[PDB]
Amino acid sequence: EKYLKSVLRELVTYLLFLIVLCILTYGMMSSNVYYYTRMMSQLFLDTPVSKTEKTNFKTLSSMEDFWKFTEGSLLDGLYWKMQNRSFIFYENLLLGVPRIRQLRVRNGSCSIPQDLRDEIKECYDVYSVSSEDRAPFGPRNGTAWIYTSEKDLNGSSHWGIIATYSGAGYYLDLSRTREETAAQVASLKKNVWLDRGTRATFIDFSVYNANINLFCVVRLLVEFPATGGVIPSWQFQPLKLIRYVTTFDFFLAACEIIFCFFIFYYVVEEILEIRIHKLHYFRSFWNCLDVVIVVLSVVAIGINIYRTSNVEVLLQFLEDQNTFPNFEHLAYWQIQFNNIAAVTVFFVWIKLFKFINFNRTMSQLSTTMSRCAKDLFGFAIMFFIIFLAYAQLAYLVFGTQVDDFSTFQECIFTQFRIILGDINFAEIEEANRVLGPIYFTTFVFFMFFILLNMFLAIINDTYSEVKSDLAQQKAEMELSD
Amino acid sequence: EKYLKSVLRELVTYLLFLIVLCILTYGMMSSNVYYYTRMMSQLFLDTPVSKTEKTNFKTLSSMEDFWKFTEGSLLDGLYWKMQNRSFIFYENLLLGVPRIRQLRVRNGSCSIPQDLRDEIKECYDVYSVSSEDRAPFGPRNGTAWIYTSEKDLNGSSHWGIIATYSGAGYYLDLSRTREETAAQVASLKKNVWLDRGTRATFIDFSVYNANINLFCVVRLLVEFPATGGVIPSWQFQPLKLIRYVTTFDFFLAACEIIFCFFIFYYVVEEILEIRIHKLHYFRSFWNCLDVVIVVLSVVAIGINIYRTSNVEVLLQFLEDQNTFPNFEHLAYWQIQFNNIAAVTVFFVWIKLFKFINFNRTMSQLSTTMSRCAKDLFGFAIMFFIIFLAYAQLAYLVFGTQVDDFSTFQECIFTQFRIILGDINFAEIEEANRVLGPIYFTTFVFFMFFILLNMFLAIINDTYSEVKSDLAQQKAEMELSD
Amino acid sequence: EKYLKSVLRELVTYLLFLIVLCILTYGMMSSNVYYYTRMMSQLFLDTPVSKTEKTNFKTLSSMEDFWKFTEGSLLDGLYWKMQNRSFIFYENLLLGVPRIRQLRVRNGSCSIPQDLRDEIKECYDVYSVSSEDRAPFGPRNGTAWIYTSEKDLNGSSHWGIIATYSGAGYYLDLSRTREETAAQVASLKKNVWLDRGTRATFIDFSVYNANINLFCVVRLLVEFPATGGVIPSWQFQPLKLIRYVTTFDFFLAACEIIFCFFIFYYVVEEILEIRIHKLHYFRSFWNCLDVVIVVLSVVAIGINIYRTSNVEVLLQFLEDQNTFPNFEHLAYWQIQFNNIAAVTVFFVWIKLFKFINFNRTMSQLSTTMSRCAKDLFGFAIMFFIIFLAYAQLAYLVFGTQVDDFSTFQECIFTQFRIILGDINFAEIEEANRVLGPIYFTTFVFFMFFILLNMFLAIINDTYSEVKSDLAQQKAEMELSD
Amino acid sequence: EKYLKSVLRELVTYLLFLIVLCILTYGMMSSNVYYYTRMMSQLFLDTPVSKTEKTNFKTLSSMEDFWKFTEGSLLDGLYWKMQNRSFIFYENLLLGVPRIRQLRVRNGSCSIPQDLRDEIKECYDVYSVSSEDRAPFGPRNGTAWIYTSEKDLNGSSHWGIIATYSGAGYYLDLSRTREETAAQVASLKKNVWLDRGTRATFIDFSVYNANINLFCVVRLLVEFPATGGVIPSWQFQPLKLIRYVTTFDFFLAACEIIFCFFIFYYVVEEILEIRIHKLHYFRSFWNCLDVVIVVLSVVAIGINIYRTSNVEVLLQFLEDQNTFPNFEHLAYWQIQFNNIAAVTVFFVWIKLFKFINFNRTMSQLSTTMSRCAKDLFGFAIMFFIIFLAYAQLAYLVFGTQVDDFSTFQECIFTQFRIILGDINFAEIEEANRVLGPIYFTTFVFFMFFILLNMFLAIINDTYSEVKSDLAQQKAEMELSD
Ligand SMILES: *[C@@H]1O[C@H](CO)[C@@H](O)[C@H](O)[C@H]1NC(C)=O
Ligand SMILES: *[C@@H]1O[C@H](CO)[C@@H](O)[C@H](O)[C@H]1NC(C)=O
Ligand SMILES: *[C@@H]1O[C@H](CO)[C@@H](O)[C@H](O)[C@H]1NC(C)=O
Ligand SMILES: *[C@@H]1O[C@H](CO)[C@@H](O)[C@H](O)[C@H]1NC(C)=O
Ligand SMILES: *[C@@H]1O[C@H](CO)[C@@H](O)[C@H](O)[C@H]1NC(C)=O
Ligand SMILES: *[C@@H]1O[C@H](CO)[C@@H](O)[C@H](O)[C@H]1NC(C)=O
Ligand SMILES: *[C@@H]1O[C@H](CO)[C@@H](O)[C@H](O)[C@H]1NC(C)=O
Ligand SMILES: *[C@@H]1O[C@H](CO)[C@@H](O)[C@H](O)[C@H]1NC(C)=O
Ligand SMILES: [Ca+2]
Repeated sequence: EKYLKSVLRELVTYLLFLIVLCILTYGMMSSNVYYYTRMMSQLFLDTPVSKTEKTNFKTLSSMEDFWKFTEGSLLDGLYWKMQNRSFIFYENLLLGVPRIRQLRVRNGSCSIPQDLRDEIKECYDVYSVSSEDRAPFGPRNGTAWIYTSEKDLNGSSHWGIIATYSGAGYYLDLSRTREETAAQVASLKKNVWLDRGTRATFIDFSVYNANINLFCVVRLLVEFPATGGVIPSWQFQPLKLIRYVTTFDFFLAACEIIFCFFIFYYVVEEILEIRIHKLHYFRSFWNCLDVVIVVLSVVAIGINIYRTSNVEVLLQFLEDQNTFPNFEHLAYWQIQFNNIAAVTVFFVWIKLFKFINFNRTMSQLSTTMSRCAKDLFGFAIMFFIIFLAYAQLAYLVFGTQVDDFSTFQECIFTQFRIILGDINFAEIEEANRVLGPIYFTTFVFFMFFILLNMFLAIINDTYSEVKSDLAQQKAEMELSD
Repeated sequence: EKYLKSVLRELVTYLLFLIVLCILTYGMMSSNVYYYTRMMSQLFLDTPVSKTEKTNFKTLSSMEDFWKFTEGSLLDGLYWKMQNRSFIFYENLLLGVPRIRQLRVRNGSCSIPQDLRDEIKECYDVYSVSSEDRAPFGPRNGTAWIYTSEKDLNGSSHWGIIATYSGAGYYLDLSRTREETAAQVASLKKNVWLDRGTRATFIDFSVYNANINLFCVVRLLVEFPATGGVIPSWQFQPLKLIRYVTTFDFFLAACEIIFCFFIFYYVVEEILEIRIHKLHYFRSFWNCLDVVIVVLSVVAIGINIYRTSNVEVLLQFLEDQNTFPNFEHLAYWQIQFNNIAAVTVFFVWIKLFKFINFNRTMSQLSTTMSRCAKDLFGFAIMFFIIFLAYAQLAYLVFGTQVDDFSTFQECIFTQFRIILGDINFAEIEEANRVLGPIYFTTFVFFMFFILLNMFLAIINDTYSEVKSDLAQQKAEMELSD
Repeated sequence: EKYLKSVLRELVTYLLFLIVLCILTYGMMSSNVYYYTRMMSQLFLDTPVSKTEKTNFKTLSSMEDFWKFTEGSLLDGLYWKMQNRSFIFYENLLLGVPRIRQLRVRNGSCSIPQDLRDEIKECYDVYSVSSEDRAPFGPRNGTAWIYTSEKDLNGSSHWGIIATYSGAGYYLDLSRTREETAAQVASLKKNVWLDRGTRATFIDFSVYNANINLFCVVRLLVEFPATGGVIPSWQFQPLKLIRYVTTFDFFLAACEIIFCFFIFYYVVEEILEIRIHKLHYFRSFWNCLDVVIVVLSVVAIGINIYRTSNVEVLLQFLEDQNTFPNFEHLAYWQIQFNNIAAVTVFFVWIKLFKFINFNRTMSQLSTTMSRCAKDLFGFAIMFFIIFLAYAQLAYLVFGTQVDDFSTFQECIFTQFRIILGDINFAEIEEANRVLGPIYFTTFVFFMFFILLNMFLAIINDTYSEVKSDLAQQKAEMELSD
Repeated sequence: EKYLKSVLRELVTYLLFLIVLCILTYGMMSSNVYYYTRMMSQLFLDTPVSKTEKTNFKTLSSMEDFWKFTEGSLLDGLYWKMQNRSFIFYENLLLGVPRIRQLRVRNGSCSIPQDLRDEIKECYDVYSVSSEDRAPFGPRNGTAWIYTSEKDLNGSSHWGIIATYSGAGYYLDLSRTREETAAQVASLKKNVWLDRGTRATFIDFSVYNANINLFCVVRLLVEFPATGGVIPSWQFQPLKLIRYVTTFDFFLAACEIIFCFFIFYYVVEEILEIRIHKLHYFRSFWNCLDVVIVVLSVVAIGINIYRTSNVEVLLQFLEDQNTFPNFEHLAYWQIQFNNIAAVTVFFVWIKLFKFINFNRTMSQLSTTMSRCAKDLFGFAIMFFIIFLAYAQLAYLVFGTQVDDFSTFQECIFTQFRIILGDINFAEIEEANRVLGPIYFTTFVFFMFFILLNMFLAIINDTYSEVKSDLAQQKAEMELSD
């Protein structure tokens, strides 16, 4: 009668905590941010490069296509001549200027083998910090032709497709009108700004939508591999820097204050329960889950105080509309805060299973799932050993031919897709006509037919044992009377 | 011997009821209505906008594409010059005129934040009834430039993609020939009829096929979001307003009279069974299903009497062939009647399980499925809590990047597709390269490998218990003799 | 010791029967007939209609596209001017001429409703034999403008997409060169040969490949619905009429004689076993399967004697190379013989399970699968009632919008694909935004989560009962000694 | 206490063996070889053939498209004019010249049937060694018009799509510049080099990337079937011939020496264990797996010594840069070595299950999987008989229409895809509208609903029996005390 009142107290606390958190994650995701990013993407990615071409930005193939993109579709997308400054789609203001930036490697950064020194003169290693070019090159008479260090253009290390590109390099800020920017890009193409030593080219800009009040930090990364070619990549990230403007935003700030108070409450409660039991605490499952929730929530509050709410670059940009707004770090911490927020909300919803042990069937199901975690963990070890064995088989066979097996983690995720049934078997069968079939049939027969059913066998036998033990307990208590 | 005759009586009633209902749902769905809507769709949606373009109506991107559509493909589709008035595909008569209609919002309907009042002048809020513009604008000298209320153009609230658009706005009826309509559309484009304040544009028309006798109420909705862009949408809805023309339609009207008599019979029978048992009635499953069937059938008869069979607008249109036929409400109640009819037919076919308890194995299967509904309901609660937890995780992570996770219900239905195996993992892995993988692998491992098999464990143990209890009952009755 | 010798006798008979049959079905399917049909298909279907168009034959939309096809891509495909008569791909001889044929309906074959008699003048019913036009029309001065009955052009009823088109109609044989055929097709287009009354247009021709010795009977059917539009369809069917040419074909004819002797043997054996047991014969499973095999094999021998080996039209064609070879019936009986042959081979391979009851585990598995057929049949009845209930729900909801739910059998097969995981959920969710989701989630939850696992529960309990009964039998026989 | 030290000894040996092997298979697969092959593929395959065409190399249709490819896209891809010799993508050196090669068949190599000898003059059999043309033809004044035997151009038998093409034929080495090569190809097209007798055309070349130090042996095979048409095929194979250049490659050679020492150790250990037990050795499972690993590793060491490390053709090429480097055999043994390496790594990871029998639950799972292999083998026999029966049904029905059922093994792998849920049901349903549906529904109902669940039933009953036998053993040992 007192434990039920305790569960009532920590339930009427927790449901208010969950309502506050699902209000915050209704205020974060504004209702149609998706259409903003898909209109920006279908403007800059999906449009054809020129009238005489059919390549997108998504399917670039060589470096001349990249010059046609920077001269053509990018300048038709950035500079909408208003029916001054350009409003993209006649709504989205282009903040300041876009910035193009290059990352180079040194000549002779690798090593040509001995018998081929007569033919091939120059080599260029795969991109690294040790291989990076610091020398000025070309006409040397501008910022685009002189190296600039990472701590002098306020950048950060971007994690691209095939490397981790640093924030330094050879930046050139563009201009406010289409004619000045086209003249600067033609001056870069004429003096050869992208040669054999280029390994990455960033195009950074930032737009602002005043209708729904969202920034958008576009980053278009083109990676030139050492193998020759072009790997395009993009990143559209909707910031929200100016909070206080609407009544609902004051409501969200009040819910932020209330959320900080709730996390203070739960941290103090878990410390008071850890002051009693020294280590009779992590031996349960719900106290460890409360540890995970309060650690992720303290990290979320630390990100939202120390990093995201630090709009020095916004007010510093709003003193002159002719520079480049450094919205890189705000977008990076917005991504980190979205990941921490989503994982915190997921474990808060998982925490609800302390409070639906109300019925007898719910107790049977919870006891069943708690008595099979040991044996499912052991079979998860065996299953993942055989699964990573097939993943390394597939990476050694198909790692040079198939997109779905290009890196090792992509081999793992391709095998989860093959288990579910999302196959592109045509490229596997034309990549290797012998082990393609043998890999595929043995992976279907020894996972989806045999090893998949073993998790299910463990769950069957555990559930039958739990139901029979409870029924036999009650039958013994009835035949003892 | 009397209960078997009672089951025989309520079986020879019910099978005639099912034959009447499957005759009605053979007369409703005429055999090839689908090709009529796909030829109308491949005329108006899938055709390229002009000769120099490759955009459809399905893939519009900006507002100039919409003007090229209204000037180009729409007028090549509506006005087939007959080898007067235009027969679409030389079969389908274009009833009257098409109507284009605009929904606007007021200038300054939102609020520009403080530090950006110097740069950005005007804002336009997301569409609502409070934000809607009522002021006349432009040249103000026609119906296209003056607001018209919802109750004065006989419209209704359309439920579009991103809002619930009202029926009011700035309508312009077009004309009978291609030249007059092209002149009116050029007069709209020249005087700027779609500006920054437009939030929706409807294009409504209605065709009639006299060969198979079906109307078709085309509604082409273009939504201009507050973010800038174009979301196209369409709705093709085959009415059938003139019933009595063929012998089979007199047969269908006779089956409608017979169906109303059967529903009178079943309602009186359920009231006579509810007059005996006051509440020893909903404690079963088949009486509650009869309640659901007679409620849905009374609602279907009410829709077919009070709403769908109300062709005042048809006979009112047939006094002058130069106006716009308001076929909005007939199409809306035809959609409602199709949903009620389909759900009524589904629960009538589910009702058949009163009458296939004839064999002993059928009794074993029915007792098995009736003894596991409690435990499958409890595990459905636990499964749906973990499932909605993953859906909110996916909505917070991918809700700004991926089409399949744009809204919350689309996150739920995308997760059902991931469980079945209909994945587009490329866009998930390029949206977020860390939690894309972690979300996907933990959702596969903790649903398709573990929580999916628990429903199956419940069904295994319940079926084994039921078969063993019946076999042990008969063995005890054999060893008692 | 005598039953084992009997099984040895009927095993060394049967394995020779299976080797003969898998030699016949290695001789029937020649090793690369597929590339012959895909080169004919990618010549006539996948090529663009003209240089200024992008439509295939597969994606025709209107009647002017069909005239551009008959004037353009068909005459560039049929008449390869040899580097006389035309060798398609410089290998495949075009036998004789192609024949184009039209099927019409009468004016006023339906009924215009009362209030619309002032506007719409003429109607044309959906195609049937009662609706068919017999009147001569147009200039009336040729075979293309005069009706010809089915028994006077040797045709047969084609089973198209939306009707069952008869063999009669308005045929026009084309000519041997491209210029004469283009002149005849231009004379058809100028005098308007396809008007509002056309319901089907066949294009029949036949090519012969002398390298691998195969005929190919191309039939291109364009169906013009009553709704207006074009439904294209095709049929490529590789005959083989001249048998005796290679040594392997004499070997195949010897295997045909040996197969007729084996079927004589099995029919006499089953009659001798039915003369003993009057009805203690169909009470087993393998005697009924032998009945199915000998009935299908007698039907296969009857088709191969009375119908397929009847090359009167081939030798009758080889007296003049300027007519049309009636290869319709030979292609139809070749399709029927391929279906009978494939089903006979499937049940012959199923018959092999009389002879792998050799081990004790094989006896356990066979007894298990024979003791669960009754209960799986009962649950197959319940499962198919709920499955057809969902299929009729989906046909009433989506039967006017979605290709995958166009007809009722396509609804059934689309639901099997949804169970496996081959979904196009985008068109379902844009067809109906309320019952699309509700139908999809309830079909996943009440099939793939609940009713799918019940077959598995039946198989689990039956296998556990069979293994425990055999183990308990041997334990009782060991504890009785 | 001594067996645990023995397991410790053969575990600290084996984990070092696994670390050495996963270092070798990190050095083999360089981190981004995939982007090198996809840039070569998107240069030579995915580019359009000319400016006025839309065909790739992947979708060739006839022989004039192949001449437009050899004159157009191939010469725009091979000969990048450097901003001498051509650097492809300004990085990849084109080694020497490309070689085009033709395989022909004789006139009259087949047999025209009797009644058609008047019409068709010449036939050409399907390609074989007996059918191959050895006669000189055309102008006869060069290497392109005179037969050259397989042992005089150092080729080997290529295993193409529809045949096994020999290494001989009519080769023509091209030249170093685009003008000379275009002149030679125009001289081949003008004098008709590809006629009716051509059955295959190889285009072989080899590029070298000095940045990441990889060769790439491009082979473009176009197969002209006897049916007329073009089947394109390609093969991109990244060699690595010059080993010693980097510090990591010296580390890899040291790991190769260490791997040869480990395989010497394991072979001597297995021979010492086979000298004790004569045949009490293959009766276990881990000794047979060690046999498989040491046989595959001795074969891998034999391939890497006797075949792959035999760079006579490289140093022989580096004496003159104007010939053709025979990199055929090095690419073939690199493919064989990748397959042997991947399968050896897979069975090494499978060998790890000797050493995770540490816990009691792991012992339960291993005993469970070892007691069900007999019954899963018996049901795998029954399942594969029914599965190959359906595969032969599908090959006889769909083997002339559908790509996914073209050959018999493709029917098997298409059925595994149908079981997982990767269906293209549209082409099956338009190939055969009766047995397409009946085959598909009976294959879903009698595999995914019934026979799939029987493996699972075997695993359920075996796991329940094993857990109950161990629990009953411990309960009997507790009730015996
Ligand atoms: C590149 O480096 C090579 C040697 O490392 C040198 O011979 C060559 O002149 C250099 N070229 C340029 C453009 O720096
Ligand atoms: C120096 O910079 C100017 C831009 O102001 C540019 O036009 C010029 O080309 C540069 N000098 C050389 C030698 O390229
Ligand atoms: C729009 O509103 C702003 C302030 O709300 C005003 O300054 C501006 O003049 C208005 N423009 C138009 C075109 O109404
Ligand atoms: C007034 O309406 C007419 C249409 O009759 C239109 O042509 C004209 O442009 C309108 N007036 C102005 C000032 O736009
Ligand atoms: C078609 O039939 C209608 C009435 O059935 C008639 O008035 C009309 O003249 C006919 N037209 C032709 C072309 O036969
Ligand atoms: C009569 O047939 C000829 C073909 O020989 C055709 O050219 C002509 O057009 C036909 N007559 C009429 C009046 O169309
Ligand atoms: C091909 O062979 C046939 C008979 O086999 C012969 O009549 C014909 O002249 C030959 N043609 C050529 C070009 O060799
Ligand atoms: C002989 O070879 C030359 C190439 O040097 C070629 O141009 C010529 O066409 C050949 N002779 C004949 C008769 O084709
Ligand atoms: Ca699946």
